[PDB]
Amino acid sequence: MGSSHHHHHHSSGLVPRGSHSTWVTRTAYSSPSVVLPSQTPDGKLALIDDFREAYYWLRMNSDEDSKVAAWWDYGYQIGGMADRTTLVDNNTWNNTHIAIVGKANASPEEKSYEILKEHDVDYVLVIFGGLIGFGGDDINKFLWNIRISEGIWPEEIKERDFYTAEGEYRVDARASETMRNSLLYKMSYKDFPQLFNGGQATDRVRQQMITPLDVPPLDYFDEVFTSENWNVRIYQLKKDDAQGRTLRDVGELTRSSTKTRRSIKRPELGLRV
Repeated sequence: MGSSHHHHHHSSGLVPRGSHSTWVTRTAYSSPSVVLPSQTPDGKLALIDDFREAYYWLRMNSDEDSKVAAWWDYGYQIGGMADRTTLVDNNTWNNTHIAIVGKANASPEEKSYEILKEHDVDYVLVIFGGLIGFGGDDINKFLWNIRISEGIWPEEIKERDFYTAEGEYRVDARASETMRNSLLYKMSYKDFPQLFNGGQATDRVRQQMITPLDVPPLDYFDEVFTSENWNVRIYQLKKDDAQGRTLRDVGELTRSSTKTRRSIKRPELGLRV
């Protein structure tokens, strides 16, 4: 549960920067609805677009199901790495994998919000920032070749850091514990400084935030449950080792349906071998 609505800009200009700057120059992606069939702002999330295609390229698998390819299929739609096949042959397992996330939130349970756009950028930083639970993704195999090339001046990082939270470092608890928990995991990854949990309520909600997937919307609750932020990235490892483990192989394999056609079409059916 949360609430927010104040962020929207673009990218264009000639200025320096340095090493990787996508995290802040790519997160701008934005998505107040991320409803493929409608919403579709500046398709950013480059650092994530390449991470999705890269994994879907080495694990594509195919077979009209995209088991381990579905999880990344969400980004393969454009694969900022070196594909961007416009989900032409993946639209089947791409439109049903990206629609579920935007359907669960709008479904009869929580409510359509920006939690969908924050999850996409959160899942990437959670799978690349921990690879399972802090440590693992110390390097990437497949990904864009450009590798940084200047862009929107450092106005997003300076404007996102200008904030100093509620106050010094007290009283952050209270009703805020719940109104901050959702605004802490989404601000800690977008801004950096956050996800501290005030009083004793915010901390309790952070540990209990993980949970399996009670609600029926396993597309809106599971997206943040595995993306959320450093909070979920750390709880995912302990949760995947104890309570759960296929949470990633259950939401990706669900894209299954048929076989021999997408590309693995045996030398007779698809007539392509």
